[PDB]
Amino acid sequence: RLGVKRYEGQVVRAGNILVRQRGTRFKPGKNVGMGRDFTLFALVDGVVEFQDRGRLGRYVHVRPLA
Amino acid sequence: RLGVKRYEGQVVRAGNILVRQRGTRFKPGKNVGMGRDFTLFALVDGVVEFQDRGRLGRYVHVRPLA
Amino acid sequence: RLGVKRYEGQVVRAGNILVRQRGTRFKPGKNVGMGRDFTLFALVDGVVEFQDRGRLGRYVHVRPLA
Amino acid sequence: RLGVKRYEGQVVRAGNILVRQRGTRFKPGKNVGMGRDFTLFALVDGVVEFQDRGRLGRYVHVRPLA
Repeated sequence: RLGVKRYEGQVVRAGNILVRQRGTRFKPGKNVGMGRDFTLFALVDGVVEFQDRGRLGRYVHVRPLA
Repeated sequence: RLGVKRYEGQVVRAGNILVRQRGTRFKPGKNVGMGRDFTLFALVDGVVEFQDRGRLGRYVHVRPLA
Repeated sequence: RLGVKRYEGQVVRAGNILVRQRGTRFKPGKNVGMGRDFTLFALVDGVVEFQDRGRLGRYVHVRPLA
Repeated sequence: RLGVKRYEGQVVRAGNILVRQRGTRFKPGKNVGMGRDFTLFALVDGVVEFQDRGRLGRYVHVRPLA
């Protein structure tokens, strides 16, 4: 279905889906890509991190393991 | 480590961890996701709500933010 | 007719029928396949185990033995 | 992918895949054929039946419909 697929601090890998959405509820952050279907995926292995920039929207980042 | 990470009525945002468990000690409720490691996380922003259903399991819900 | 066909912890063999359902009353878990008729069967030889994932559904698994 | 595809007593048609295996995890029983890719399949229309001969191996048979 749609919705968030990862939790704060969860370890992920390249290609890994992070969020499914018809729109841009969540914006691509550092190390995060976005297909045409608005899906958000990890560009590298790391840790999922959510951040709310308020007016700028809700972004999703991936912090490289090392 | 393992254990509940939120309290009754706490205010959580999408992706926040609610419970870290080895098994299905707590069940995913409304607006609550669960990873392969059985981690329960908030699918949307809201209020944490614990519901004991007895033998039917103990649910963890996320009531849509007001 | 329809209904659960095995009990918790029952030892079963590959091919064995586990549950006969019209829909996804139960979902196939580890080592459990699901036919077109939604019938759940053991993919391997092992012990039957039931698991409730709440908002995510109730699964049926087969724990290999030895 | 790999794995047993039918459940005990399931009705299959001629040419239906019964099992997918890399080796001879299961031997071709009555009315059952095996492709070069060890894939078992029903030679006729009938009912799937598993037979565990232990040390002799494991055969998959298809009992003629009628």
